[PDB]
Amino acid sequence: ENVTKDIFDLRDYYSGASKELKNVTGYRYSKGGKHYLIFDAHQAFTRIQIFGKDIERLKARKNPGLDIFVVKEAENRTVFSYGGVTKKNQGAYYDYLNAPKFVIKKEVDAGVYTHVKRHYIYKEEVSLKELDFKLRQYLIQNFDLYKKFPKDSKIKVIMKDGGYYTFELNKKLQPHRMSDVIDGRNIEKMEANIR
Ligand SMILES: CC(=O)N[C@@H]1[C@@H](O[C@@H]2O[C@@H](C)[C@@H](O)[C@@H](O)[C@@H]2O)[C@H](O[C@@H]2O[C@H](CO)[C@H](O)[C@H](O[C@]3(C(=O)O)C[C@H](O)[C@@H](NC(C)=O)[C@H]([C@H](O)[C@H](O)CO)O3)[C@H]2O)[C@@H](CO)O[C@H]1O
Ligand SMILES: [Cl-]
Repeated sequence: ENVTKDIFDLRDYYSGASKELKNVTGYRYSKGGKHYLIFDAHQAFTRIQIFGKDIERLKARKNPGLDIFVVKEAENRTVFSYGGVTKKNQGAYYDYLNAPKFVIKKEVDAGVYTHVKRHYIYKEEVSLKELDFKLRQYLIQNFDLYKKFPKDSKIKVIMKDGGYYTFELNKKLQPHRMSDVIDGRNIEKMEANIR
């Protein structure tokens, strides 16, 4: 299929680099009525822009023990990443916390091809920013996501109580959702329906 540049950009975004910061200390900083987390003379890390809902869980200024999922976003002024902040595990685990199956269904030649796989969850608090990125990346590399027009392609994260989270794959995840945090242990199963 003969896809437009916004699909290319989505493909480039989601197979770009990402970086997991763990148990890091971040410092609160506002400049021009926007809210950021910064680090240390010594940690030449990407600036994290944060949101209203992040503030409600952060402290006046210094903030140890954070886990950040960083994705470089492209230039303003300087380079930023949106959201992806969570608290470190409190529990101690042998390996992972949860392994819900990720059932991948791909429309094809008058058929559907299904692949089941496990997705290994390490964090008590996992942001939607991270499940969106890693999942779509996986699907780009292993299932040809964004080679054809995605149309209604969706990822669904389904919880134990039945509550779910949907990632419409024809658009980038809206900024304000990158700070939504769900409980890693209560993820029941995961679904993708794609072309
Ligand atoms: C113009 C625009 O983009 N508006 C945004 C909303 O999206 C629009 O409305 C939805 C219903 C769809 O029609 C979109 O195509 C349309 O653009 C946006 O609403 C949210 O959209 C997402 C998908 O983009 C999804 O449908 C959200 O609903 C759920 C979900 O399926 O993920 C419904 C779940 O019950 C709820 N889960 C709970 C409560 O456990 C979740 C959950 O709150 C979120 O997943 C947390 O991120 O949402 C639907 O809300 C809206 C909200 O982000 O923003 C508008 O800008
Ligand atoms: Cl099994």
